[PDB]
Amino acid sequence: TTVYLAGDSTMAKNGGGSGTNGWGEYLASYLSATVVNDAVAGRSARSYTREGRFENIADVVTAGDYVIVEFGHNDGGSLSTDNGRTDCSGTGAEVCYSVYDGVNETILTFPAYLENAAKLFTAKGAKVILSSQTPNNPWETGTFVNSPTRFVEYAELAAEVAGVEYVDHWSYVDSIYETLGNATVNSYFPIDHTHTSPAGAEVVAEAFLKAVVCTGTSLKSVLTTTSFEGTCL
Ligand SMILES: *[C@@H]1O[C@H](CO)[C@@H](O[C@@H]2O[C@H](CO)[C@@H](O[C@@H]3O[C@H](CO[C@H]4O[C@H](CO[C@H]5O[C@H](CO)[C@@H](O)[C@H](O)[C@@H]5O)[C@@H](O)[C@H](O[C@H]5O[C@H](CO)[C@@H](O)[C@H](O)[C@@H]5O)[C@@H]4O)[C@@H](O)[C@H](O)[C@@H]3O)[C@H](O)[C@H]2NC(C)=O)[C@H](O)[C@H]1NC(C)=O
Ligand SMILES: *[C@@H]1O[C@H](CO)[C@@H](O)[C@H](O)[C@H]1NC(C)=O
Repeated sequence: TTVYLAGDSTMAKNGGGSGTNGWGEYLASYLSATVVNDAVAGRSARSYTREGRFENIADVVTAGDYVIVEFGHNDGGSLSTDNGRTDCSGTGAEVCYSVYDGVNETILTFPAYLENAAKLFTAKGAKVILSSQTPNNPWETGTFVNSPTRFVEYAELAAEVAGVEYVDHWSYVDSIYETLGNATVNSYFPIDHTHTSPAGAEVVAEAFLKAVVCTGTSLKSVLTTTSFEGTCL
């Protein structure tokens, strides 16, 4: 069995650079399956699609493999100054057009990109898990702020529409960050409020697996242990 990971610098090998790392690098130790980390820094649901990276997973995924998809950090902003990452606003079948990189691009909503990827994989027999984005440092200001982005609820919506599994990685990470406290969580964010140090990436991976165990996600079948701190939500 293979587990394919799709996401951004919060998941990817080498993180956002400068000594940071992504949570996907800490998962294989806890799974009896092979992990393929196809996350890449800087990507959004839009740009991951445009670059053919969902298609590349589709080519190689087979029945019974898992695909975990987690976007949101790079999906906001303004199409008026199109950075190639921002999705069209909305939750459904809305379309936006913008010239980017020499093309008048057709741009979908965040849920539509995820639903489309999910359909591709599901029709081949893969088990798709959509996961909400991780939080930026919720202790940046010295007290704890739980401020989910719109992309958290959008991932849940996309899973419901596509008929696949949802894991609320956001909430499980923010729950453990609240309990770890100001000093420790700030130490996970060495250069900015997004990219985690190796210790933080490990915590973030553990929180994904806590969510899986607590929610009963299908991936539980390949987990090697359930010994993770925190509580079920
Ligand atoms: C929540 O946890 C926080 C993190 O643990 C904790 O904040 C830390 O508190 C300790 C104790 O007071 C401070 O340690 C003291 O630091 C001063 C020197 O401080 C100044 O220099 C540091 C280092 O600057 C260099 O490195 C950083 C990081 O790479 C660069 O950004 C920077 O450009 C330099 O190269 C700097 O981090 C400090 O900055 C904080 O403070 C200034 C205002 O004073 C803010 O403007 C800034 O946003 C930031 O908050 C500061 O410029 C040293 O003289 C002492 O001996 C002692 O070592 C840590 O500085 C402080 N760290 C941070 C990240 O804040 C919070 O207190 C805690 N919050 C709550 C409400 O409890
Ligand atoms: C981009 O394509 C759309 C769809 O055909 C069109 O409405 C829009 O005018 C095009 N944009 C540019 C700036 O011409």
